[PDB]
Amino acid sequence: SVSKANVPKIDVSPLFGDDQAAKMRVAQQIDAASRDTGFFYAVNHGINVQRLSQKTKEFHMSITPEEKWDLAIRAYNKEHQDQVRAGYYLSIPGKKAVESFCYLNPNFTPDHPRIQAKTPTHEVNVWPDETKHPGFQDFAEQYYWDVFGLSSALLKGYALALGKEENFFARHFKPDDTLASVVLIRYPYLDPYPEAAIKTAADGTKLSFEWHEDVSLITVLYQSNVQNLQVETAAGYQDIEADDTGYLIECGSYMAHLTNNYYKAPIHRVKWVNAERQSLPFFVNLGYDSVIDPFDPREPNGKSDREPLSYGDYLQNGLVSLINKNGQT
Ligand SMILES: CC(C)[C@@H](NC(=O)[C@H](CS)NC(=O)CCC[C@H](N)C(=O)O)C(=O)O
Ligand SMILES: [Fe+3]
Repeated sequence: SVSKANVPKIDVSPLFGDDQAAKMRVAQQIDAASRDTGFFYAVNHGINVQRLSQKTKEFHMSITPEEKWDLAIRAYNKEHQDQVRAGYYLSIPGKKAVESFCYLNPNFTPDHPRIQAKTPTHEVNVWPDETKHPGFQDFAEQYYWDVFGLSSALLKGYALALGKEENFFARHFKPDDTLASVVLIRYPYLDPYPEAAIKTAADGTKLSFEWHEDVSLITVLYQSNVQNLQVETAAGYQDIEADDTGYLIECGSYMAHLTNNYYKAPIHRVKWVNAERQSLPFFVNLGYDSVIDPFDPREPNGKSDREPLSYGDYLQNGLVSLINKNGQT
């Protein structure tokens, strides 16, 4: 028997406005969700997610094998030693069904001081040929800033929920330095679906991606309408309902660190489902040198002995560890 998680729908539209009490009522809902199973759906978010899905499908369904090698990250193409994060992540027919394309802050150019300094986790995005993929780069860059805007407002809700002033997180989330990323993931329909691409959980469930916590402050996720996610609870894994009109929001492990686990990073996994679908996360990451002072809203004095953690080190370590534990995607 598999139960179903309570995933509240939260109208986040007040977070874009100037009605402070309405913002507090959104914040209370974020607090309640974050203290329960974590996840909530942000609704009334203002982003055209139908166009996001359409433009993403057009890219996934038209990119050629040649273009995939030309854009491939270093894990697939030794010529591309600078691509640890950004680029194409290839499928392996018979072995690995998922494939994806990751891009970073469009302001990371050769002019940017973090690129000049060669700081880890900063890379210049790679893109397919414009004439072969008309409008794709422009769509993808616009989307980065659209979802940046939503995420900034969500971060105001999380700050208010934790008893802070509304810019407590968002002040560290800036277009000039954010390490945030978009990933356009394709999960294919395959007939036959190769068993080598399916993992078996300890509890017997067939999975496409094993349990993990997110490497993020928060994660702002669109998925097409195919149920697949499960969240761990003390009584076992519970199904998260799909909703292709909203964004599924959760805390990542940086939030758990800074709140002394008051808002935990929910453990979750991806069930195997033989269906063509999309998983389009935006990982809300701060800047490389961003440090948030930890606190514990359970203590009267709010004091935490947890050490302040630099975001860039957290991200570097976290992305490597996730690959080591859950496989190169
Ligand atoms: C759980 C979903 C969000 C999705 N999984 C994922 O996105 C998984 C787990 S959160 N995330 C990752 O692999 C980290 C990608 C980091 C990215 N290359 C970057 O450099 O920033 C899936 O559908 O498999
Ligand atoms: Fe995740």
